[PDB]
Amino acid sequence: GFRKMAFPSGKVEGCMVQVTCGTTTLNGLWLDDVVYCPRHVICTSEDMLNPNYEDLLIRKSNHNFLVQAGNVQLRVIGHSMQNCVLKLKVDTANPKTPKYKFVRIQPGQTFSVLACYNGSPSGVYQCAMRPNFTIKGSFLNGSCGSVGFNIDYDCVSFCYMHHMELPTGVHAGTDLEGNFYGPFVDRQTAQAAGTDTTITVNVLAWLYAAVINGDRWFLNRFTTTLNDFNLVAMKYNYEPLTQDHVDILGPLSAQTGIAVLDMCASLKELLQNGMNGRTILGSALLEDEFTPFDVVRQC
Amino acid sequence: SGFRKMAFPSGKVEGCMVQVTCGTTTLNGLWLDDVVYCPRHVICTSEDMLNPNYEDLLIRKSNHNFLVQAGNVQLRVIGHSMQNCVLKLKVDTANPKTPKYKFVRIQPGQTFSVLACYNGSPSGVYQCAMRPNFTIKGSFLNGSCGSVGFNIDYDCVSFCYMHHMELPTGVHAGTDLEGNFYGPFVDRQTAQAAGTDTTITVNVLAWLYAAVINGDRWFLNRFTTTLNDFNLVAMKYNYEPLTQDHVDILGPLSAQTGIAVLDMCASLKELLQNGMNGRTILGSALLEDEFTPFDVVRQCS
Ligand SMILES: *[C@@H](O)[C@H](C[C@@H]1CCNC1=O)NC(=O)[C@H](CC(C)C)NC(=O)OCCSc1ccccc1
Repeated sequence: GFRKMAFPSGKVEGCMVQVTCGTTTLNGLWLDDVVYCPRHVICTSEDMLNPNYEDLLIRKSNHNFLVQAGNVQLRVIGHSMQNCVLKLKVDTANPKTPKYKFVRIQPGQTFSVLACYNGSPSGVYQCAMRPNFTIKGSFLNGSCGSVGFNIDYDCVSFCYMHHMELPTGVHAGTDLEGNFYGPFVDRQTAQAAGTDTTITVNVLAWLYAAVINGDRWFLNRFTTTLNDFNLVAMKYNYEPLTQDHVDILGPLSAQTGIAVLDMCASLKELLQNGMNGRTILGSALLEDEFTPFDVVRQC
Repeated sequence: SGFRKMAFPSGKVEGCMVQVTCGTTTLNGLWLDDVVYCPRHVICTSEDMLNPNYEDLLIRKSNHNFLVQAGNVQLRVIGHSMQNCVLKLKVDTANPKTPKYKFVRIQPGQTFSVLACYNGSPSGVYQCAMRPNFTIKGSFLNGSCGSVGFNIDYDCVSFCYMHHMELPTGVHAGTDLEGNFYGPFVDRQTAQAAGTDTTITVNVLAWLYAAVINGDRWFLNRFTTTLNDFNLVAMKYNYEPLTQDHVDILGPLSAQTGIAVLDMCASLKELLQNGMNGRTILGSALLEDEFTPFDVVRQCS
C-alpha cells in the first residue's frame, strides 16, 4: 500500500526533442520557442577532456544545431549559453508547453526523472537529491538532457537536467539555469563526490509509512531527546534532524499517534543494532528517498 | 544495486483517462476510439456491493444514467454493454489522443506500469509485478478503480490491467481489459484470500543474469540440472516452477552472457540449498524477483 511513485510524465514528454551537433546527440527540453540542453553537445571527442566552452560556442553557427521534434526539424534562429546549459531559439513555439517554472531543489527533496534517448521518452522514476548533491538514477549513453521535475497543480517545476555519470555509478547534473548540483564539472574526467549521508527526515517518514501499512516490529517503548538523537545520527553519517523536520513529520505523528522523538528512538536502535536480517516494507536497508510529503500524499 | 523500478512514460495513457459516475459513485475509465472501458461496479449502490446483481442493475440503466467526463467536459454516452467485469460505454466522440494500442492478458511474473488515477486525473505512475497468486502490490486509495496497467512497445500501448479491489492483506486485484479477473477473485465487497504467494523464479534468474552482466559472478558453478529436477527443488523453497516460456524469455540474457539457462538454474539451486553465506549479489543478500528479463535488458543496454 506504499510505493515509490513518479509524477505522471505526459506534460514533460511533449517537450522532449533531439539535439545534434556533429557526432554528438542528446536530448533537449522545448518550452515555448526555446530548447534547453546540456552545452557539451557542442563538444567532440578531443574536446570533452578539457573544453573551453565559450571558445567552442563562438565557432558555432545556428545551422550546425540539428533539432528534431519527432520527424520534424526545428530551425534554430539564435543560441546562447547560460552556465552549463545551451539555449537554442527556434522559429516554432511548442504548443504542448505546460505551465512551468524552473526551481533549484534542496538536498533531501525528491523529483521525478523522465529518462530519454534520442529525444524519445523511455522511462520515469523517482530520485532524491542526495546530501552530497548526486542522484542515484538510471542513465545510459545518450541520456543527457533528460530532466527531473515535480508537478504542483497544473504547474511543472523543472529542477534537474542530466549531464554525467560518476565512477561509482551515481549521477550528476544541473538545474535549468545550468548550475551544477554539487562540486562537479562538465568535463570527461573521473570525479568523486563528497561523503554521502543518509536523509534522516526521509527515513523517519518511511518508518511512519511502514507503521501505517502495519509493519511495526522495529518500534520501541524508549525515547530520546532531539540532540541525543542527532549525536547518534551524525556518528552513523545520517543528516541531523532539525525542529522544522520534526514539525514536517507532525501529520504523520498525528496520523499514527507516535511522537517524532519516539520514532527517532526506534531509528537510533536500528542504527546501533541493524535489522537482524529482518525487513521493513520489503527492504533489507533503511530507505531515505521518500519525503514526508511523498508519504502523506500517498496515505 | 544499480537498478531502479522504472515505469513507462505515462503520457499516452494519461490522454485516455476519464471519469465515469453513476449517482454518487465515481471511478476512472479508459477512453479509446469511441468506447470507454471501466469497472462494472460503478453501477453499484454502496448497499448493492455485498453481492451485487450486476445483470439486474444494468437492466435498469439507460445511456442517460452514465456521466462520463474528460476533465469537466461531458462525453455523451450512446450505447452501453457489459463484458465480464467491465462496462463498455459507446460515446459520441472518438478520443483524438487514442494511441496505437492492444489489450493483452499478462502472465504472473510479468511487470507493467500502473497509472494511479482519481476522478479521471492521474496522480502517479509506478511499476508493478503480477504475483504468482495473481495479486499486485499497488498503492491505491478509494476512487482508484479503473486505473490501468500497461506496457509500451515502441509506439504501441499494451493495456493489461484494470484495477477493481483490495484484499485484506493489503494487496490488490483486478482484471484485464476484457474484464476477466486475474486469479480467483470476484467483484463483490467480500473478504477474499489470495493463495500463498511464491517467488518469481524466472525473474530471480534474470536478476542473476543482470549480476553477471555487471561482473558479479561468484555464484556461477560448474554444474547443470534438468528443468524437472530444478522445478521439484524450487517448489520446496516456495519458488515458482519454470515453464518453457520462462526458459525462452531468458534466451536473450543467456545469449548475452553465454550462460545456459539450465546452468543458471543449477547456480540458483545451489544458492537455495546453501544460502548466500554472508555474501551479496548486486549489493544485497536478498534476491530480487520483480525485474523481468525484458526489464533487465531495458536498464542494462
Ligand atoms: C550524456 O551525454 C552522458 C550521460 C552518461 C553516459 C553514461 N551514463 C551517463 O549518465 N554524459 C557523459 O558521458 C559525460 C559527458 C561530459 C559531461 C562532457 N561524461 C561522463 O559522465 O563521463 C564519465 C565520467 S567517469 C570517468 C571518466 C574518465 C575516466 C574514468 C571514469
